[PDB]
Amino acid sequence: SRQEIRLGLPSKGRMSSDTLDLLKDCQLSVKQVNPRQYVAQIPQISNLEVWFQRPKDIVRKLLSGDLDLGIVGLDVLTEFGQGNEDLIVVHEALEYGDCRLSIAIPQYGIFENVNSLEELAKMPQWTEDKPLRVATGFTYLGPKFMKDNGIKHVAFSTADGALEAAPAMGIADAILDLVSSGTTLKENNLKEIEGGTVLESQAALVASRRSMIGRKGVLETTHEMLERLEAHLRAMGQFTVVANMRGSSAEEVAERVLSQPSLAGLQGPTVSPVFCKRSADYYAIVICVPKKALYKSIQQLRAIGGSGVLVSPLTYIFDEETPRWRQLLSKLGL
Amino acid sequence: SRQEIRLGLPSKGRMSSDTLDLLKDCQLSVKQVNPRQYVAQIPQISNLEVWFQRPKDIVRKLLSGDLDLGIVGLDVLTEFGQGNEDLIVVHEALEYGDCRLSIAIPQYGIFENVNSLEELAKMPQWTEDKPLRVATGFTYLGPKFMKDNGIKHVAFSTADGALEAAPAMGIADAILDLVSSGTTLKENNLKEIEGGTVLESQAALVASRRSMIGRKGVLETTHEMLERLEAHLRAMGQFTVVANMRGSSAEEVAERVLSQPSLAGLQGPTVSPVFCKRSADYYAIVICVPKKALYKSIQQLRAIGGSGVLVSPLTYIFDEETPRWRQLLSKLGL
Amino acid sequence: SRQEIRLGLPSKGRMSSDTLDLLKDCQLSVKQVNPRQYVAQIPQISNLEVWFQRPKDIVRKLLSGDLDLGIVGLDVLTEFGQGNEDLIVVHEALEYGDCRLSIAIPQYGIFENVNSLEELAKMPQWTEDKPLRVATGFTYLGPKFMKDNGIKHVAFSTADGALEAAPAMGIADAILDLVSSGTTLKENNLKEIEGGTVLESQAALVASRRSMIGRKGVLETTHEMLERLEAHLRAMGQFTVVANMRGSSAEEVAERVLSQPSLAGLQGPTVSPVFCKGKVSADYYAIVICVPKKALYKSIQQLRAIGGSGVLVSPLTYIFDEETPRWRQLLSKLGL
Amino acid sequence: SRQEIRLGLPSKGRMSSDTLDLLKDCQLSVKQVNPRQYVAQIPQISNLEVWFQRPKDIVRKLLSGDLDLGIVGLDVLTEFGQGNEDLIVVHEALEYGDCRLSIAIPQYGIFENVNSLEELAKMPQWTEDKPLRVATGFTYLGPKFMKDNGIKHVAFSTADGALEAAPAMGIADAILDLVSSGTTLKENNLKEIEGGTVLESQAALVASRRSMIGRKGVLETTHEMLERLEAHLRAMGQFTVVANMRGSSAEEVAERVLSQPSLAGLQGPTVSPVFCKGKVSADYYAIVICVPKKALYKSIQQLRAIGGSGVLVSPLTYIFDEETPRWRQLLSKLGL
Amino acid sequence: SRQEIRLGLPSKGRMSSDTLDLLKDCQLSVKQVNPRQYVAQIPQISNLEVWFQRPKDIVRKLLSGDLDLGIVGLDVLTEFGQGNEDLIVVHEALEYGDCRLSIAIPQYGIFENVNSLEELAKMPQWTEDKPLRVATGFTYLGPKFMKDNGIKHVAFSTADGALEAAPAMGIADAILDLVSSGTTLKENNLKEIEGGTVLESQAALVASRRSMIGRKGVLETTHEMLERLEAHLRAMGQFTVVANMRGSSAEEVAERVLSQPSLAGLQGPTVSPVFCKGKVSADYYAIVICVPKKALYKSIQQLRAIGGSGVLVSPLTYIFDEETPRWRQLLSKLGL
Amino acid sequence: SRQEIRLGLPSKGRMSSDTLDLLKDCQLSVKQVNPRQYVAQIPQISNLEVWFQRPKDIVRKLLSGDLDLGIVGLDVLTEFGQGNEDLIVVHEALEYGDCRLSIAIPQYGIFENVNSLEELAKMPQWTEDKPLRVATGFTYLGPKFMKDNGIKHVAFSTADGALEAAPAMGIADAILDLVSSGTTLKENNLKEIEGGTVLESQAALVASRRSMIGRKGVLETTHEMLERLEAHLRAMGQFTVVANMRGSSAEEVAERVLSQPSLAGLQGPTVSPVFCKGKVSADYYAIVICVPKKALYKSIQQLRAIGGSGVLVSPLTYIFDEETPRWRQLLSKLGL
Ligand SMILES: [Cl-]
Ligand SMILES: [Cl-]
Ligand SMILES: [Cl-]
Ligand SMILES: [Cl-]
Ligand SMILES: [Cl-]
Ligand SMILES: [Cl-]
Repeated sequence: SRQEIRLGLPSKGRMSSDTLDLLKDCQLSVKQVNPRQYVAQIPQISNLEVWFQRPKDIVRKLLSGDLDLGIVGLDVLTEFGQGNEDLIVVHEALEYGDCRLSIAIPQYGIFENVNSLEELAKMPQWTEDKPLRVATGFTYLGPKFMKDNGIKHVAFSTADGALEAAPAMGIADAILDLVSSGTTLKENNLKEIEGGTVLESQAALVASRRSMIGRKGVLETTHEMLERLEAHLRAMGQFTVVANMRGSSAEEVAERVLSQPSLAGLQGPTVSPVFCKRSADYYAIVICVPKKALYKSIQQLRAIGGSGVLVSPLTYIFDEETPRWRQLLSKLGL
Repeated sequence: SRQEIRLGLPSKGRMSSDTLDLLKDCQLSVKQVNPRQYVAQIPQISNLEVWFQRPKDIVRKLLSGDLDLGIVGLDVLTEFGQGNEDLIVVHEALEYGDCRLSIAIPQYGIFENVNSLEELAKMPQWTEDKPLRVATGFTYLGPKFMKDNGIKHVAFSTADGALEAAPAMGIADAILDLVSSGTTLKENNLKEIEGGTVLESQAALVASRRSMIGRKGVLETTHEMLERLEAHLRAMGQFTVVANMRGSSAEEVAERVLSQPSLAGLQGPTVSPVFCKRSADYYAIVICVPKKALYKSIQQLRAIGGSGVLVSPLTYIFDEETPRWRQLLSKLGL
Repeated sequence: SRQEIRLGLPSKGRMSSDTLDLLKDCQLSVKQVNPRQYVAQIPQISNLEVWFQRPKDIVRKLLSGDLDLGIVGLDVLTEFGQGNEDLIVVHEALEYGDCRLSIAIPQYGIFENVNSLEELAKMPQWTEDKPLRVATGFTYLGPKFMKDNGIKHVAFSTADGALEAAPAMGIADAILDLVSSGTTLKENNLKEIEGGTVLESQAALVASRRSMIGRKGVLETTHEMLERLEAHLRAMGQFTVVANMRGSSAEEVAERVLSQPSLAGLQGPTVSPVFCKGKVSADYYAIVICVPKKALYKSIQQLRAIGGSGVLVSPLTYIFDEETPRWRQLLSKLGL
Repeated sequence: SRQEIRLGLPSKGRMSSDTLDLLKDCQLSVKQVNPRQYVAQIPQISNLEVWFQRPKDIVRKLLSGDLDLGIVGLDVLTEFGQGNEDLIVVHEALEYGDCRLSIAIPQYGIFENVNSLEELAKMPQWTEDKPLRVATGFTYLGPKFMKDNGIKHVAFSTADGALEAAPAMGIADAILDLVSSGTTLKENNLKEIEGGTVLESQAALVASRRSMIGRKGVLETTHEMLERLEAHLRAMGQFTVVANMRGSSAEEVAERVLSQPSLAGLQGPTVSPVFCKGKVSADYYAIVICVPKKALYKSIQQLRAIGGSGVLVSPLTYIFDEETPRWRQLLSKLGL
Repeated sequence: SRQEIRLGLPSKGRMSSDTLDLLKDCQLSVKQVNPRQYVAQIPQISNLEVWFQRPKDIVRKLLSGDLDLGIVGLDVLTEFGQGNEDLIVVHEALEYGDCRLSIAIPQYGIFENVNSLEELAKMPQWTEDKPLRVATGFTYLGPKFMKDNGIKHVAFSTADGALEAAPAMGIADAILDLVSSGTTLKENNLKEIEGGTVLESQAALVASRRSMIGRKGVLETTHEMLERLEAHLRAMGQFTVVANMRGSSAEEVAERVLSQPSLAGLQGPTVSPVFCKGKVSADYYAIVICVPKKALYKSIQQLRAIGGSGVLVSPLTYIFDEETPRWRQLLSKLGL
Repeated sequence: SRQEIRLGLPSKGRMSSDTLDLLKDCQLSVKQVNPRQYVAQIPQISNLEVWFQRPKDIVRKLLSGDLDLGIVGLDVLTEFGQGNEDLIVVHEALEYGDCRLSIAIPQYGIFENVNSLEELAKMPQWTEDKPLRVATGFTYLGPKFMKDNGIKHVAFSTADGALEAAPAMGIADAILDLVSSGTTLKENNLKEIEGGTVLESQAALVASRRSMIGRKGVLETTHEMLERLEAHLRAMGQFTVVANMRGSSAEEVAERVLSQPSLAGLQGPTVSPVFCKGKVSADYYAIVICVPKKALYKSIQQLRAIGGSGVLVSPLTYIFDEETPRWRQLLSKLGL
């Protein structure tokens, strides 16, 4: 029917450039013969045509069938997708565009001892006649969230930006809007509440189910992208560690390391001998440790007769088969 | 309920900042006690509350009666206002936001020798079964424009941006979108056509009719706002001129320039005499000429014996009663 | 030793560039042959040599006899000058550098029902044993303000910056610092107090008494600078207005505007005839006045009430008065 | 066989952007439908076609006769024009692109007591065999300059950028190049000398002689262009000044002003009466003259000497003379 | 005389900044005590003086013997060098400064059906009476290119900038100039043609033959520069890969890998056992190859075919080969 | 009293941003919930509370016991700490904030043949009557420096900026100030001299002795901080190198490498066989060592003389020694 595999990418903003940067880091650089046209290509994967588009246009064109793949925030996906079974998240966490969609209410007067959705719902002020008015851009997700949390008496007004104005303006009581830093809303005398968070968004690789099950090339490129993306993301959270351990043999050392359950797993330790002039004073284990627990791991393996540790970076980590690929095939099935 | 008169200003972009620049030039500067909020005041006019909003919501809030006045582009006004007669344009030409909503088609294929709206409506390819597809943001105004120029075989897809893409992407045959500088649509191999323009927009002051009639202070402040805005805008296209004519009296000279009908009128000339000694060589006429016709007016005055001319700037020009104020009272039924 | 008149200008910040802007608007532009040296010149005044320094050092050098004139905030002058009689404020208000030195305390703690400086003095917790701890850069001015307000029980810690966080940090109970934008100290949960303002500051022209009497040309150039500065500052608050009025003579019209006391008190109106054309002459009369910017629209409405038609508003660049009070006041401060 | 009138404008740098700002200020705004082409239009003048070019290409294209008019620095005009009689400076002073082409020599070495052209010319070192080596961009003007002053023993290595290096590098003894700020060559241990500057440049309006005589509308638009530029430029050097004079009559006060010769020379003063009220009398009269900006303060002194009270200074956008002296000079250069 | 070894580096623009970044990436960082001067130095190599010059002055000074080494574009080398045998290209591809000198012609005109240089040479419009006019900065290389392709009906004009104008301006038929991104000449209705590329350029390391042969240190420092540069540039195209193979022995694994000819060319694999968690030991074996970045994914797939499992990719900073063929080729050019 | 551990970090300038960069690279990133406060956290360490402060106030609060740890320059530590023995420098060398406090002297006048501190002392001009006047912000250190080097008659004037002016405006004979780039004082015609440097400075980790001994948590987090920081700083001066050697056996090549004393010491080499091809196996062996960056090329020459060929240089992000010399030094400073 159509020859090329079409990837939609954000066109404007920091979301656009962060996406292009992530792609360059995975050897999926975008190239553009005509810089102020909206068509481009990733040469790494021939037959992959990219189309710069606004996040919701990407969701719209995935549904309408004019795109096969896309990168968008989970906010825009769940709002305009509306739970359509054709939209499949391939990677749910590209580690940018971090924000959450949450409820904000005034600190001020009638809301002062209210720090929970339970306690907000508990108030006597709201029956069907005078309901809890709440301004949002998420005209789909707001209703669904309130129904799903058993609150019947709410009325949503829509605004296309600057929602913080609504409570000061008197046009609503609460709001439902994106937050990432938390700056704006204390400065407009608003506050979040426990269980106010509707979802935590970030950039995601998304695909049409019909596109992937339909054409082998679409399934194959999605697989390549997934692997290249997670290989990059995994590596960004890992170091390779080279520690010098005391011991008579290589295999003796290997055990002591392999005994410690806290000590970081990978595929497994390698151990080669560290020479000196007299022969074989230390043994060099080569493991692969998460950045979060680097110092802990250094401390642990000092207790097990370790000495000099050499931390070096990783570019990529390709696991033989990703849990996400399994999960994706499972999401495709029905 | 509400006590205050409310002016909605654009919150974002060049539109926002140009608006604030204009208001400062007319002694209507906005002052913000809390810069991170959306509330503000214009000190010059007491009881006048400024809410920064998106242009779309300025229109909506004017209709929902949550704003009284607003500054907004005619594109956004006619699109989301939908001709609603509660919305009255007080000033239609604040001289920024200059752009036009017009149709653009490709220039390559079947359109190579199609340079008119009727020329493309004439084409056979478009039928009730497979019609002319046009991508637009202006979901309301497009259909309306096609009807009013007799084009029945048309279908409208929506998009949120990057409409230039759609012909190349093959999701549409033409687009209906804003154009100012005009570069963007050569860069995507598109062209405007004869009579393809739907409207020419710029920033405009508008007012709720229900607010003007039934809320105190609204018609008052609208009058002040209108006179101040116009006084500035008028003065921007004028110079005061002081030219030295040759003659034997003030009234002799006065009659010469007053009998030049091409000469630029103000309310009228003013003569004082220019002194010397060998007493009263030239006579100094002071008129007020449009900037557009300066050098012409200087040549004209040289034909009437004029020598030295001094051009100087004007800050404001207040006519006794503006035609725009008259036209408002006329639109109110008066 | 020295043979040139020296003007100290601020070296750093908005304060520096605001100063340089103001001097350019008054035809006193600073030229600089070596953009990152500290010496410079104002050419419009022969033998005037600029030296860029920190505000603090401008006060020091005025006192030390190394500068003759300086532009400096009143906060800095009073703190580092300490009411020294050699330092005279020539112009107390150049309408930039606006801020105030005021006391701030936490909203949260025991200070919820405390919004007056004597309410703060009233509180029982403080005594010579364990006094009111207060952080400030203004280590001279703080003590003086509270001695002068009869508050004996205070201890002054001294910081050089980031004072808004001393209460959070438990190093002091209140602070004494500058406020201008207003935002910073509500964001650190502090508040201002009634009577807690020590002084209003802004950029000011100061001069050395020793210099004015003792160095040739200083007083002459102080005079010129004062006059140009004030003319510009007065001019920035005025428009020239040309209203067209209805009358059968020049003087008839001149009365109706002069018998309106609400109408602006310039030096006085100028009436001249507006000619017009089958063959007629001289309908309106054009009065020219000099109205404050604040009350423009008011004064337009006033003139329309007495038969006014078209108003043309135009800018003023300088307004030189015959003799400013400030010049007389300076000579009186000098005993001249 | 070209049919439009063609103005060459600098395509690059601050030269380019100052040129466009000047033409905007004179209602000769440049409009460009395709910003990434080099062709453009000035709408105010019908038939006028701008071409953005590098200054030396502007000169080369005026000579080859692909342009009619151009704006370039007198530096590049003189270098590449070479005294060609087809080029005529219509305006030699647009008040931007200010720089001088001059000789710079080392401070440090055998030059410490050499502060003059003749002083360095007289020195015994330089001879037919080993000459005075001079690094320069200006390959035409260097030889011409030093022949015209009489320095036989000189050799001209050419370089096209970064000339201050040449002395320090050893490739030459002196440079000939552009200076403005005077900063750069203190930092490379060099100095200018007396009688060492070849030329003082700024932006200039230049016209082809063949174009003015030969092509329809060139001489006509050169006139318009000159008169609008000159009007703007004159107005930037002037103010209008209105002063209040105590007097009996308006001819009496005029006599007092006109017989002060050092006071400014606008075509002439205007006196109108100032009405005041007592009773509606008309005590003083309002003189309005137009005064050079540099001379504003003296002119106010000079007016207060003649019982002048309060002065209002205000700006001028343009001043058109009846016939600008430059137009008389241009016609003179054309053999009229 | 002169003691020091001199490297010319571009002074201006992006060429300058990219050259300085590359040298920093090779531990050949330039240090500059006086940023306003043109002299500087690289510490890592002793007695090496850096001089910032415009790229054509670099080529000019290499010829005159005032520089020993230089980094410039092959365009400016060939245009100003003119095949001079004193100039030798040591490294012809530093992977920045990429552009191509090519002929461009109109799209519209009569030129729509010519997309080849011989197809425009086939056009019979051009004779000795009225030849093919072509404007260019490259006055030496233009004729020499046209001569060598057999087109004697051409006359060259010279412009120094804004050459895309010359067709629309009417002053020439085609142009010869630099292209990289490709956008600028679409915007002026021009197109390239097949075979019309005169030269593909990039930044190159160049040396004077007289300097290498007859100056102490040059050949030595050239050797070091060449190797440090090429080591960095090679490592930018490579990764190191640590893949886990299923095997019964280390040498069994090594065989399976080396039996793949399509698999990467490291000097060889380094296999080591990977230990496993009751008392189990040593199931996987870890090879380390060194694959090009181009072929990474392919090579992972190739490895997974041979029972490869987890792969770890990590960066290289430098790859020093034993002998660089570029170094051997240099010595060859010195008759050595 | 107070429950958190408190680290002072610079609040303004490059000093502040370079500090936060270093802390980011050592997994000690600062997280600020409220950017417009001066309080912050490092999440990596439990109960650690960052306070942004001016460097002077970090020293002042370390003495007053309101902070436990700080990062400041050694310039600020010795001026404001004044050898106080509660203040202990934990790491003296964070490789940013590089400058030196040193005397500068005019080059022009009586000081032309004065390039030494003793030559300056020796000068007859200075006496108890009229001393050597020297301008400085370092009110404590200047006098102490002069008394330590027996300069008998010296008056010290204070300034808080723009000291380079002080000679030019005749208020001082010399200055004592920070110098980093060294450019600022050629511009203002000053020079440093032999023995001018009072101290060389850079950013340093500093701890309160009472806080280490008395407040538990501190010593533990100091250990952690020191180890992470030095681990980073050491890794910035190393590469890992993987040369491969021709050899018959594995400890044969280990020998030849360990016999070279000039070759890179780490803890020692590792070596594994490199396999390569009817059927051939195990030609050369891959040595892996850890060379300092400054000595990289030297080490590669060295390894080639031992029959080495290919070298693969790669980056290290941290090097953790088992126990650091600076930690031992810290303990011994706690009488331990
Ligand atoms: Cl936020
Ligand atoms: Cl557009
Ligand atoms: Cl503040
Ligand atoms: Cl210069
Ligand atoms: Cl290009
Ligand atoms: Cl410095």
